[PDB]
Amino acid sequence: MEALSWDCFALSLLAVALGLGVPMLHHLCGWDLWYCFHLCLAWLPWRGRQ
Repeated sequence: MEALSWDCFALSLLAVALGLGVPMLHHLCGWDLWYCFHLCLAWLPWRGRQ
């Protein structure tokens, strides 16, 4: 498990969970403009970039 270490896996997961959850939940208890863009962007058929 050299290339794929667990110690680095866990910490890596928290970075994504909190990194994405922070802004995802921030909208719940923190109204902002980003929510507007994310709203329409999420409704889109295929978000991302052309």
